[PDB]
Amino acid sequence: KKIIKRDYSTAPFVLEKITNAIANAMAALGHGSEQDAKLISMQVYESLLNNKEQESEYIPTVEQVQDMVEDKLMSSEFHDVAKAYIIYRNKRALERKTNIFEKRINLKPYEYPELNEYVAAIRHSYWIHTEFNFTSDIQDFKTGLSEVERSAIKNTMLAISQIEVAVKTFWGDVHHRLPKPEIAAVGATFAESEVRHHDAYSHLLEILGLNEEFKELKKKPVIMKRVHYLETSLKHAKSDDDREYTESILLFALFIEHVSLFSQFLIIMAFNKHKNMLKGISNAVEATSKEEQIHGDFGVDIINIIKKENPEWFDEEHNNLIKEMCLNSFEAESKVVDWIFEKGELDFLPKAVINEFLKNRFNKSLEAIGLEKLFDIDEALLQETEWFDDEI
Amino acid sequence: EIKKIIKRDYSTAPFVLEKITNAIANAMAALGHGSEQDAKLISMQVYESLLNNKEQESEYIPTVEQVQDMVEDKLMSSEFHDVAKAYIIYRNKRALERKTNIFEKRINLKPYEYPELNEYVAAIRHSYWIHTEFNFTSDIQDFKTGLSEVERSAIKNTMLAISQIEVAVKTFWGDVHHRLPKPEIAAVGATFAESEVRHHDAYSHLLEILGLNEEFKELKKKPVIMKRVHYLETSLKHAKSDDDREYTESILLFALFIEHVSLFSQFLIIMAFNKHKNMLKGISNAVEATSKEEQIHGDFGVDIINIIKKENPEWFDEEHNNLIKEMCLNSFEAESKVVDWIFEKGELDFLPKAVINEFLKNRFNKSLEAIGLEKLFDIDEALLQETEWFDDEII
Amino acid sequence: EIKKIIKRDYSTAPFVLEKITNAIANAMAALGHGSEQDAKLISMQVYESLLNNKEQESEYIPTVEQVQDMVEDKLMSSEFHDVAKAYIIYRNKRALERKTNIFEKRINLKPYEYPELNEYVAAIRHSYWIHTEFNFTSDIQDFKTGLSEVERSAIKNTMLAISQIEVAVKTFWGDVHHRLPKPEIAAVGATFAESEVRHHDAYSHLLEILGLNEEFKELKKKPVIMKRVHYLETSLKHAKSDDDREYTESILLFALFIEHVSLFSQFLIIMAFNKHKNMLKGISNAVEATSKEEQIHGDFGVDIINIIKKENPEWFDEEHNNLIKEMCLNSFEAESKVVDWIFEKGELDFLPKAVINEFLKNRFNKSLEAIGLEKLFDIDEALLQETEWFDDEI
Amino acid sequence: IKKIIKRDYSTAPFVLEKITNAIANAMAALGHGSEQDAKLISMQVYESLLNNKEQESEYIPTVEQVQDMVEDKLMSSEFHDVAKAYIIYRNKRALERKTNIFEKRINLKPYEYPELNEYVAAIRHSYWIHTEFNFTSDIQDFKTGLSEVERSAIKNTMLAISQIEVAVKTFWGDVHHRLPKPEIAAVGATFAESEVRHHDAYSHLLEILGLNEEFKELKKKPVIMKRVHYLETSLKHAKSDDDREYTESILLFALFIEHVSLFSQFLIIMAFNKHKNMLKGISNAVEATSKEEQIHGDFGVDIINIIKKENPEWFDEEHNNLIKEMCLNSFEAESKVVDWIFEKGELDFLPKAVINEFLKNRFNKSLEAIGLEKLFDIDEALLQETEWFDDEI
Ligand SMILES: Nc1ncnc2c1ncn2[C@H]1C[C@H](O)[C@@H](COP(=O)(O)OP(=O)(O)OP(=O)(O)O)O1
Ligand SMILES: Nc1ncnc2c1ncn2[C@H]1C[C@H](O)[C@@H](COP(=O)(O)OP(=O)(O)OP(=O)(O)O)O1
Ligand SMILES: Nc1ncnc2c1ncn2[C@H]1C[C@H](O)[C@@H](COP(=O)(O)OP(=O)(O)OP(=O)(O)O)O1
Ligand SMILES: Nc1ncnc2c1ncn2[C@H]1C[C@H](O)[C@@H](COP(=O)(O)OP(=O)(O)OP(=O)(O)O)O1
Ligand SMILES: Nc1ncnc2c1ncn2[C@H]1C[C@H](O)[C@@H](COP(=O)(O)OP(=O)(O)OP(=O)(O)O)O1
Ligand SMILES: Nc1ncnc2c1ncn2[C@H]1C[C@H](O)[C@@H](COP(=O)(O)OP(=O)(O)OP(=O)(O)O)O1
Ligand SMILES: Nc1ncnc2c1ncn2[C@H]1C[C@H](O)[C@@H](COP(=O)(O)OP(=O)(O)OP(=O)(O)O)O1
Ligand SMILES: Nc1ncnc2c1ncn2[C@H]1C[C@H](O)[C@@H](COP(=O)(O)OP(=O)(O)OP(=O)(O)O)O1
Ligand SMILES: [Mg+2]
Ligand SMILES: [Mg+2]
Ligand SMILES: [Mg+2]
Ligand SMILES: [Mg+2]
Ligand SMILES: [Mn+2]
Ligand SMILES: [Mn+2]
Ligand SMILES: [Mn+2]
Ligand SMILES: [Mn+2]
Ligand SMILES: [Mn+2]
Ligand SMILES: [Mn+2]
Ligand SMILES: [Mn+2]
Ligand SMILES: [Mn+2]
Repeated sequence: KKIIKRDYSTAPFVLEKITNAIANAMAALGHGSEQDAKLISMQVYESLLNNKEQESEYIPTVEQVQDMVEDKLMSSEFHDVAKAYIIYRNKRALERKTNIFEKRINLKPYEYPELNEYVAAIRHSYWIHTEFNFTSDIQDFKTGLSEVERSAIKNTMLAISQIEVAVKTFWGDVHHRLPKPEIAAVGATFAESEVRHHDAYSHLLEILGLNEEFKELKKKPVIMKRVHYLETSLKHAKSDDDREYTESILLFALFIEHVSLFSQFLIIMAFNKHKNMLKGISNAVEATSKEEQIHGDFGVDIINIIKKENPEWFDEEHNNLIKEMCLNSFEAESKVVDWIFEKGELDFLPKAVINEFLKNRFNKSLEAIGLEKLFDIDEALLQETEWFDDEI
Repeated sequence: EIKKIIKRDYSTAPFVLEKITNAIANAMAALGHGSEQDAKLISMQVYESLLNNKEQESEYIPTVEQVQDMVEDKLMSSEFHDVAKAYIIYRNKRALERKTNIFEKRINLKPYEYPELNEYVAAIRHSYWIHTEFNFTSDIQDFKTGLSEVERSAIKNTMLAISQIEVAVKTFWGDVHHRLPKPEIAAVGATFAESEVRHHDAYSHLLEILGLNEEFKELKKKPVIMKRVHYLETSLKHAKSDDDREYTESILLFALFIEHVSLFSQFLIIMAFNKHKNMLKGISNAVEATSKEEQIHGDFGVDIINIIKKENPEWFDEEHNNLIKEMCLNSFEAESKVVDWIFEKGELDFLPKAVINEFLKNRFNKSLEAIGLEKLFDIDEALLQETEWFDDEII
Repeated sequence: EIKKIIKRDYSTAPFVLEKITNAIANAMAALGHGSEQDAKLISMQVYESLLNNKEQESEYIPTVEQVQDMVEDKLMSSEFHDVAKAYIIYRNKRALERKTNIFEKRINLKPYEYPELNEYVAAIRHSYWIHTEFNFTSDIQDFKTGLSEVERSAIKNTMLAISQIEVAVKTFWGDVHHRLPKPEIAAVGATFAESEVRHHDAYSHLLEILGLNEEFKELKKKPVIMKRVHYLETSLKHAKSDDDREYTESILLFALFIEHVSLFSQFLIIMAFNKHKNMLKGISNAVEATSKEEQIHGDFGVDIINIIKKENPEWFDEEHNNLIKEMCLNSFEAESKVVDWIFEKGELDFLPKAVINEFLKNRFNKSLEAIGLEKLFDIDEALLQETEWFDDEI
Repeated sequence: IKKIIKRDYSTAPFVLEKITNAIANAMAALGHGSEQDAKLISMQVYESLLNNKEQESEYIPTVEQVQDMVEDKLMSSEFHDVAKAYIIYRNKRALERKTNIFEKRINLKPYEYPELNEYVAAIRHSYWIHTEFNFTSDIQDFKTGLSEVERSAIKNTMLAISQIEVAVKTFWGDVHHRLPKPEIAAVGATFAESEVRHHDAYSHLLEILGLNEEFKELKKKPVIMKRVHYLETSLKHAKSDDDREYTESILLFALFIEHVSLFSQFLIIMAFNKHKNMLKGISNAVEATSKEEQIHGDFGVDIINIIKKENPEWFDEEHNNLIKEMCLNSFEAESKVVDWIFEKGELDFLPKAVINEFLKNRFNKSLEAIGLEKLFDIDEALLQETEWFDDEI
C-alpha cells in the first residue's frame, strides 16, 4: 500500500511507476514491450508481497524496489536492458550527489537548505550598540572598580578590539569558493554582523578613552605573537585551491571564531555575573558571543559538508596540522590572558580557571569535526565557568 | 595689515607669520644652507608683498597656495637657490601625497578618507525590515477574489517584474570592496549585501503565497523580459573587470539606472493601487520598505561616482557622457516596454501609462543631473505632479 | 581454437583464459559470493560463447570489450546476480576513470595522454630560423631602384600588415599550460612561444632596414587597422578566462582564424612577387619560413580543439557553431578590407584582389571543415587554382 | 669647453645651442622671454662652466651639472615662472625615466632594460638538441666498460641530473606575469624552450642507459626527499601575488637552484671524460647544459640587481640572513647528494673533498654577485683542482 521515497517520505504504492521505469529501459534499447514491462512489474510486486510475509512491519524503499527490478531483469531474457538499467540508475545516483565548490544552474531547490537556519539565527540575534546603556559602566570605572580590576577590563577591551575593530571580509567573500545561493545568503548576513561588532567595540574604545592605547597595541609582543597565529590560520583565505581554502575555513571557524575572543567574553561577563557591574558592556559582549557561536557553528557545518564530500582530504597529515595549529592558538591565547592580568589576577576568576575554559573550548572544536581531544581537563576548575555556557 | 589666511580646505584662520618662517627654516635646515635669521628675513619679504596686494590694491585675504608661490619667488630672488628648488619639489610631492585614491588601499583604519559614507550604514539600520513583520492575509484574499481581471493581471505582472530582479543572487554591493578597498566602503557594501538577502526572502515569499512560482520560472522566455535582461547585463558588463575605469562604468549604470529606476515603475504601481483602492496592504508596506532601501543604494552609488569623477576628471569626457546618455535611453525604452507588458490586459484609470512614463523620464533626468550631466527628457510638469505623492512617501 | 585477443590499445596478444578466470574471481572475492572453481566454470562458458562467434564470423578475434560483455552476460545467466551487477558497475567506473581530461592535471609525467602532440615540438625544431640566416641585400636594391610606385606601395603595406601582428608581445601559446596542464602541451607552448620571439625579431629588423619604423608607429591610427584590431581582440576576449568553455572559444578563433588566415593574404603577396617578378629574395625566404611556422601553430590548435570536442561534445551545439560562423565572416570582412588597403595605389596584374579573396575564403572553409563544421564560402574553382602553388610550398 | 658627459655616461661634442634651445622651450611654453633672452642665459651658463675648466681643474661638465646651472641662472634672472616650470619639467622627465620592473608600459620600444636582449642572443648561440650528439660509445661504456664503483657513480649522477631536468619546468616561461616587460618576455620564452630541450636530452639518456625504472623509484630515497625539500622551500613564492615574496623565489632559484644544484653532477661527468676518456657523448650533452644553466643563473642575477637598485629597502639584514640560511640548507642537501652518488666508493681523480670545495665556492660567488658577503672558507689548493671546469664553460 505504501513506499518509502529517497527523501524518506512515505507515498502510496503505484505499480505503474515500476512498469514505466522498466518500459523506458526497454524503449531505450529497442528490446522488450509494454507487455514485457508489465510481466516484470508483477514479478517485482509478487516478491515485495513475500517480504511482508517474513515481516508485517515491512514497507519497501525506492532503492529496494530498484534492486528488485534489476534482479528480475537479470533473470529475464533482457540482459542488455538489465545492464543498461544498472548503469543508468547508478549514473542518476552520481548526478544527485552535491559538490559545495561547484556552481549550480537553478536557484531553487537548495542543495543545503539546513544552512538557511543561520540567516534566521542572525536575524534573531541582530543588535546595534545604541540599544545598550553604558552610563553605569562609565561610573563603575570612575567610582567602583580597583586599579587591578580596571587594568584587567582595559586589557580585555583592547584584546577584543584587536579582532573586532578591523576590516573583516572572510564571511562576505565565502561565496567566491562555495558558490551556493544559500551560502551567499549566510555570508552576506554574517558580513553585516561584523559591521555591527566593529561599530560596538569602536564606540567602546571612544567612550572608555582607549583610542590612543588601541593604536599602540600592534607594537606589543603578546599581540604580535597573536597576529602571527591568526594570519598563519588565514594563510589560504584567498587561495584558488579548494583543499587549501578548506584549511582556512577550518582554522578560522574552529579556533578564531570559537575560541580567540571567548577568554575575553568570559572576563567581562564574569565581572557582571559576580559583581553586577559593567551592565551595558556585558550586554554587548553577550550579544557578540551569541553571534560568534553562530559564526563558528556555520563553519563547523561547512567543514562537515566538505569532509562528507571529500573524505580523502582528511588524512593523518591534515589532522596533525589541525592539532599543531590548535596548540599554537592555545599557547598564544594563554599569553594574552597573562598580559590581561599583568597588574594582578582576579580572586573571583583566576588564570587557572580561564585556562581550563580555553582548553575545553579547543577540545569541543576538535570533537565537532570528528577529531580526538588535545587537552586533559581538571573537571573541578572547569565547573567554575559552567554558568558561561548556560547563558550563551 | 594681514589678519587672516584662506587654508587648503577653503576655511579661514588667523594669519601667523611664524608659519611662513618655519616653512622656510625647514627647507633651509634640510640643505644646511641658511639660518632662522635668514628665514625671518625672507618671511618679512613675503609679508611686505602680501600687504602690497591687500589695502594697497583690492582688500583681499591671501591663500596658503598664494603664500607658497610667494615664498618660492623670494627664495629665487635670494642667495638660497638650492633651497628654492628643494622647496618647489617638496611642496609638489606633498600635494601629490595629499590626494585620496578610492581604488588604492590605505595603511591605517582611522582616520577615514570618506567619513560621509558612514551615514549609509546608519540609513540602512534605520530602514531595516524582514517580510515576517508584515501580514499578507488581506493581500492573498484581494489577489485571489477581490481584484478585477484587468487589476489582477497588472498586479501579477508587476510582482513578476519586481521578482526578476529581487529573487536572484545579488553580490555587486558585497563585492564593491575588492576594487574600492576602503574600510568605510566595506562597511556599506556588507550592510547593502545583507539588505539584498532580506529583499530576496520577501519577494520569494510573495511568489509562493500568491501562487506565482510556475509563472516565475517561465518569465525568462518572455521577449520583454529578455530585452530587459539584455540592458541589465550590458550595464553590468564590467562588474568583475580588473580595470578601474571599466568597473566605474558598471557602478555608474548600476547605481544610476538599475538601483534608481528599474524597479520604481513597479514600486509606483503597487503604491498607487493601495493609495486609491486601499488594497494589497501587506505587499504595499513591503514595496515601500524596498523602495526606501533602493533609494539609499542608488544614493551611495551617486556619491561613489562623484568621488571617482573628482579624482579622475579626465575619464568623464563627452564620449563617455554620450555612452551614459545612450544607455539611459536603452534603460528607458526597455522599462517603458515592461510597463506596456504589465498593462497588456488593460491600463488603470487611476494610474495611466502616460503618468508612469513621465515618472520614469524624470527619475532618469535626476540620475543624470546627480552626476552633473544634462537632462535627457522634456517633462510635462502636470503629468509629473500626479506622482509627486510617491516621492513624499519615499522621503 | 581462440588463440588471440585485441587489447584496449588495439595491439594483438595471445589469448589466456586465466585472465577471464581472475577477473571473475576478483568480482566474486569482493562480494564473498562464489569460489575459484565457480569463476573457472563461468570462464569456460565465456570461452564456449566466443567459439560460437568463430563459427559465425571466420577468423574471429575477440576484443577485450567483447570478452567483458560476454563475462557480464554469463554472470547475469548464473546464480551470482550481485557479482554480475558489481562487475558491470566496476567495469564501467574503471572505463570512466580511463577517460582523459585536457583541463585536468595528471599525477605522473609518463605515460603521455596525448603523445601525438610531441610531433609539434619536432616540427618547430625542424622549421627553426633566425632572420640573420637570410640576405636582404638584393631586396633593399629592389625596394629602391627596382620596383614601380604601385608595386612598392603594395610591398610596404603588406610588410606593415604582417608587422601589425608579428611586431608585438605574443604570450598566448606560452600561457596555454595554465588551462591545459599537460607536460606534452607545456612542451609545445614553450617551443611555440620562442618561435614568436624569432618572428618578432625578424619583422622588427625588416621594419628597420626598409625604413618603415615611423610608418609602423602611425599604423594604429588607420581605420582598416582599427577594424582589424577589433576582430583580433574580440577573438581573444576569453584568452585569460578561468572558465574552460570560454577559454576554448579563444583557442578556437585564435588557431583557426588568427593563426591560419590573418597573415596568409600578406604571405601570398610576398611569395607571388618572388615567383612572378623574381624579386625580394630575402624577404620571401623569411615570409616562407614564418608561413611554415604559422601552419604548424594553427595545426596544433586544430588538434587541441578536436581533443576538447571529443571530451566535451555537449559544448559544440548550434549556438556555438553560429558564433564561429559569425566570427569567421567578421574575420573575412576585416581581412578583405586589409587587402583593399594594401592595393590602395593599384592592383597587381599577376595577383589580383579577386584571386586573393578566393584564396582567403578557401582558407576559412578549410578551418571550419577541420573542426567538423560546414564550408561557409562559395568558391570559384578557376580563380582558386591560381594560388594552389602556395599550398604546394608550405 | 669641447665635450660633455651624457646621461648614459658617454662623451659627446659640446653644443651651446642645446642649452639655448632647452631655455627657449621653457620660455616658449609660458610665453615669457625670447630667443635673445635664452641666448643671454646660455652664455651665462657657458661662462660659469669655463670658470670650472681652464681656470680651475681641466674638468668636463655632465648633462645634470649643465641642467643645475641652467636652473640657477633662470632663478637669478627676471624669469622666475620659467625657472619654476623648468625645475618641474626636468623633475617630471626624470621621474618618467625611472623604471619599475614590476610595472607594465604603454610602448614596446624603446626598451627599459636593453642589456637583457643579450640573453636571447646567448641562448640562440648555445642552442642544441641531443640528436646532435652520438651516445653509442657511452651506451657500451655503461653496459661493459665501467667498474662497479665508476658505474654506480655515473648512474647516480645521471639520476640526480634527471631529478631536476626530467620534469615540467615553467618558472622562466611564467616570469613575464610578475615582470611584465617585452624584453623579459623574450628571455623567458627563450629560456622555457631551452628547458624543453634539456628535458628531451635527459629523458633520452634515461632510456638508452636503462635507468627509467630506477628513476621512478628515486623519489623514495631520503637524500632525494631532503633535496626536494630545499628546492620546494626555495620556490615557495614562485606563484605569489606580492612582488617582494616573488623576488625571494627568483633569488633562491637563480642564485642557488640554477647556478649550483646540478653543477656537482656536471663536474662529475666532465671530470670522468677528462680523465677516463669515456662518456664522450654524455659529456658533450652535460657541457651544453652547463653553458645554458650559466646563462639562466646570470639573467636571474641581473634581474635581482635591477630589483635591488629599484627597491633597496627590501634588502635589509633580515632578508640577507634568510638568503644565508637558505644557502647553507642548499649546500647541506647538495653535499648529501654527493655522498649518495659515491655510496659504493669515491673516485681517485675526483674526491668528495674537491667536489665540496667546488660547491662552497659556487655558493660564495652567487652571494658576492648580488653584493652579499661570502659564507664558506675555501682551501685554495683543493679548489685549483677544478679550475679546468670554469675554463670549459
Ligand atoms: N509510488 C511508487 N510506487 C511504486 N514504485 C515507486 C514509486 N515511486 C518510485 N518507485 C520506484 C519505481 C522505480 O523502480 C523507481 C524510480 O521511479 P520514478 O518513477 O522515477 O520515481 P522517483 O522515486 O525517482 O521520483 P521522481 O518522480 O521525482 O523521478 O522507484
Ligand atoms: N534511457 C534509459 N536506459 C536505461 N534505463 C533507463 C532509461 N530511462 C529510464 N530507465 C530506468 C532506470 C532508472 O533507475 C529508472 C527511473 O528513471 P529516471 O526517473 O529517469 O531515473 P532515476 O529514478 O534513477 O533518477 P532521478 O529520479 O534522479 O532522475 O528507469
Ligand atoms: N595661519 C597661517 N598664517 C600664515 N601662513 C600660513 C598659515 N597656515 C599656513 N600658512 C602658509 C605658510 C607656509 O607657506 C604654508 C604651509 O604651512 P604649514 O605650517 O605647513 O600649514 P598648513 O596649511 O600646511 O597646515 P598643516 O598644519 O596641516 O601642515 O602655508
Ligand atoms: N624637508 C624640506 N625640504 C624642502 N622644503 C621643505 C621641507 N620641510 C618643509 N619645507 C617647505 C615646503 C613645504 O611646502 C612647506 C611646509 O611644510 P610641510 O607642512 O611639511 O608640507 P606642506 O605644507 O606642503 O604639505 P602638508 O602639510 O600637507 O604635509 O615648507
Ligand atoms: N590475453 C588475454 N586473454 C584473454 N582475456 C583477456 C586477455 N587480456 C585481457 N582479457 C580480458 C579478461 C577480462 O575480461 C578483461 C580485463 O582483464 P585484465 O587482466 O585486467 O587485462 P587488461 O586488458 O585490463 O590489461 P591490464 O593487465 O593492463 O589490467 O580483459
Ligand atoms: N573489486 C571488483 N568488483 C567487481 N568487479 C571486479 C573487481 N575487481 C575486478 N573486477 C572485474 C571487473 C573489471 O572490469 C575486471 C578486470 O579488473 P581491473 O583490471 O581491476 O579493471 P579493468 O580491466 O576494467 O580496468 P583497468 O585495467 O583499466 O583498471 O574484473
Ligand atoms: N651636446 C651637448 N652640449 C651642451 N649641452 C648639452 C648637450 N647635450 C645635452 N645638453 C644639456 C643641455 C640641456 O641643459 C640638457 C638637455 O638637453 P637635450 O637637448 O634635451 O639633450 P639630452 O641630453 O636630454 O638628450 P636627448 O637629445 O635624447 O633629449 O642637457
Ligand atoms: N615644455 C617645457 N616646459 C618647461 N621646461 C622645458 C620645456 N621643454 C623643454 N624644457 C627644459 C627642461 C628640460 O629638462 C630641458 C630639455 O628638454 P627635454 O629634452 O624635453 O627634457 P629632458 O632632457 O629633461 O628629459 P628627456 O631627454 O628624458 O626628454 O629643457
Ligand atoms: Mg526518477
Ligand atoms: Mg603643511
Ligand atoms: Mg585490467
Ligand atoms: Mg632631452
Ligand atoms: Mn565579530
Ligand atoms: Mn565572527
Ligand atoms: Mn533589492
Ligand atoms: Mn539594490
Ligand atoms: Mn608569428
Ligand atoms: Mn603564431
Ligand atoms: Mn635545465
Ligand atoms: Mn635552468
